[PDB]
Amino acid sequence: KEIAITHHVKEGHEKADPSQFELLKVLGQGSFGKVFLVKKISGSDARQLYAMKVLKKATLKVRDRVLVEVNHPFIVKLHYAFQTEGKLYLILDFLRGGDLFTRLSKEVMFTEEDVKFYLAELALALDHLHSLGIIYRDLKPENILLDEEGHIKLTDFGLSKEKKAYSFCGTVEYMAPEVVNRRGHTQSADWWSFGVLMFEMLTGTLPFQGKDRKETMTMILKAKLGMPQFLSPEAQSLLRMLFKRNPANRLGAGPDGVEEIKRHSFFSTIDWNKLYRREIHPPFKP
Ligand SMILES: C[C@@H]1O[C@@H](Oc2c(-c3ccc(O)c(O)c3)oc3cc(O)cc(O)c3c2=O)[C@H](O)[C@H](O)[C@H]1O
Ligand SMILES: [Mg+2]
Repeated sequence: KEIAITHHVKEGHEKADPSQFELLKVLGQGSFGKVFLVKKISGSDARQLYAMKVLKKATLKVRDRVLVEVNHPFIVKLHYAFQTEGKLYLILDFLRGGDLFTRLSKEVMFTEEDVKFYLAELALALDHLHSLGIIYRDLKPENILLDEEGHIKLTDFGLSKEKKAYSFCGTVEYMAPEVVNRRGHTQSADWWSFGVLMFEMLTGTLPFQGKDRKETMTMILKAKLGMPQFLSPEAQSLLRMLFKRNPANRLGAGPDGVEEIKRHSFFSTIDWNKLYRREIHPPFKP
């Protein structure tokens, strides 16, 4: 019922305040609502243009991550997040004409061909965040945006809808077993969530889902997955390899990380260089 934003800050982070920004424009951006276009006044990113959101009733959680940063084609970043007079200010990559991946998934039926495109961009994005020291934990469709051209933009910040408060409050359906049991986890937990995203894109349903959180948790830990037989052998194989309960056995967990996924037969048709250059067209345009 309330928005919680999670900001994964870098080591050299420079705290910001309202005074460090010049207001340029006020835009109405559909799903994004009222967006201020602002210009950074000082610091290393002086003169950079950003989107600013001002949230009336939101909580902010700031976390540490595990070179000057450059843009990645498939990520939007939260640059600054600060609270002033009961308000939360978010300074974000400007994403004009952007929209929600969830809006798309509700409107379309994804085929395996469609999903290969979206998951390939998402894999590049997720691996990049890992290289930056960000572990997602409960990567989910709410984290996935689309630019005006229809390409994936994964948010580098957490966003959820949140009795006692918790430092981490994730959506259980997307959580790996080792995350559910709070025994310790790594970037490999995110490849499980990646598999959950893939499963949901392909079937319109979640692979582990009970009546309550408690039941869903037990299913994630112990439930055998009923693999939909309409899926190709390649799709089936990828999902089985992502849904290994022991993270050590999970695809993407070895030293080569995301390469294990890029080399999987499910993605055999993807040219990863062309993809990164944004030279492959999306299945759906917003
Ligand atoms: C923090 C979010 O800001 C606004 O949406 C934006 C989002 C966003 C992200 C995840 C979601 O699940 C979602 O529903 C929206 O992301 C943005 C990213 C940017 O780089 C720039 C933006 O202006 C927004 C941007 O304006 C919306 O007002 C949304 O209600 C609010 O929760
Ligand atoms: Mg800040």
